[PDB]
Amino acid sequence: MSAVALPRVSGGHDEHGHLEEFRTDPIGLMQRVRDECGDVGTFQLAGKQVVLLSGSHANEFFFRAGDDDLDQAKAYPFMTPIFGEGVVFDASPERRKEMLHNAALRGEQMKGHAATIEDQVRRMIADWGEAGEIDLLDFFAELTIYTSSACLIGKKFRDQLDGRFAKLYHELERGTDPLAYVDPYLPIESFRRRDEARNGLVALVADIMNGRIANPPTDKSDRDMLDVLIAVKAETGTPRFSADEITGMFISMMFAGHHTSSGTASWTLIELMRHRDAYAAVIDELDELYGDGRSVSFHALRQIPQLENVLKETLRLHPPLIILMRVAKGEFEVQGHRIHEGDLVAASPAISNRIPEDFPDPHDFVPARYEQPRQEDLLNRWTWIPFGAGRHRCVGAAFAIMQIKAIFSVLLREYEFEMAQPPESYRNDHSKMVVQLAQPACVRYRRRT
Ligand code: HEM
Ligand SMILES: c1ccc(-c2cnc[nH]2)cc1
Repeated sequence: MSAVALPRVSGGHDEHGHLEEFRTDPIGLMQRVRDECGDVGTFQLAGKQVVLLSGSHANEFFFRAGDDDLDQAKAYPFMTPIFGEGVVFDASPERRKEMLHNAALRGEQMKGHAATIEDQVRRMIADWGEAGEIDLLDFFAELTIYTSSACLIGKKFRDQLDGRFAKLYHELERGTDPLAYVDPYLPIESFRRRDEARNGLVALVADIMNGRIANPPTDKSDRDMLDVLIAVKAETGTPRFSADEITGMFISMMFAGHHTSSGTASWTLIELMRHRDAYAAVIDELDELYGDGRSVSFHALRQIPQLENVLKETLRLHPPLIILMRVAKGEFEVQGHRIHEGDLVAASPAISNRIPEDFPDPHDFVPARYEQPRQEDLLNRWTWIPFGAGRHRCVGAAFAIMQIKAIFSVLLREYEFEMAQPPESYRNDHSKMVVQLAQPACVRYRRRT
């Protein structure tokens, strides 16, 4: 005969099975898989079967699985066109990923990054005046382009960037419609805007490169990563790297941290405004903490409990990545259910972070869950997964947390924020593999004191 069918969730009778629903309501769909199927259930994503695992036992299998068992490498095909075919530092598949963020993520670099991040925020709110309104996506998306580029590539580089880079990068991120699992190069409008956006980014970098070659003045110093790549010559004296190759690398370096930090910063603010009591606790803590006269570069690397717990709760309720993917490289049994090589295996932070048994009143904002006595994040090692877990746990976790600390250490002490629309109107756009805060997301601010 053949192989036993795995539990399959209801619906999925559209052109690409469950793909359409995954686009309009991925969380509702993934939740229905768990409700109907249990810890192991499936849904059809175009021609691919997704084995969605949930619960502590199945998640453990998922996160502890080695690269040889559940391959993460080709589990996110929507990234292929974004990163590009460009090749700067040719090395192993694991090497390439390391080179992207390892250097800048060094602990010894953290202090500097916090100072850089503080500078980026003050610069971003420099023209805010006494009072006004902003849109969280516009503000945070752009801000994080500045923090990401300045920290990962260099300050000199960020100083040559402006809103254009952010607008284009945003289009890049929107070029991740689920249809990417069919083919990331399909004749889709979003995919075309993606390719065009990328081309626009390459052009912005080419302009910078040209500008630097013509006029490189300064104290003959401050030379950043772009300067080094520009100066690299091939054996004949010709520049070795094109603007595309360089841009492709820069894009790759700041991608992971951009959509995540932008959305997480937005939701942190949203949850603080939604819960004035937590907001007030954070302010008191911030004013009291910085009362020692130490800098953000000092405090952002150290304990700021109230804010951190708000952040953790914000991440539990609004995990930037609502689904994690792998490609099975063999057969494995998980609770009597068999996974076959070629199967897309997934885990969902969106779903797992709200399992009723692991997180009392999973739908409520309770930063106290992470307080010393409770520590629900640490106790549920396989289900509190905003940063994933196991072998592929987010290597940028420390940086991201420090960044949030740094950003709000400035924002919450300079301005007071209030929602300019109904608290329930703030929502995410889950139509793309890369979750983005949906607009409008209007917020009012006013100088404190
Ligand atoms: C609070 C914001 C962030 C969240 C919620 C987050 C979340 C995650 C999650 C859930 C994973 C696991 C993916 C998988 O299992 O396939 C992951 C992986 C990863 N993240 Fe993040 N991340 C954040 C920020 C960052 C930043 C800022 C960087 C770069 C400095 C980064 C770099 C990475 C890398 C390189 C991996 C792959 C690790 C590996 O496969 O070994 N992340 N992240
Ligand atoms: C595809 C897979 C993972 C990521 C990511 C990791 N950390 C933040 N985003 C972004 C795209």
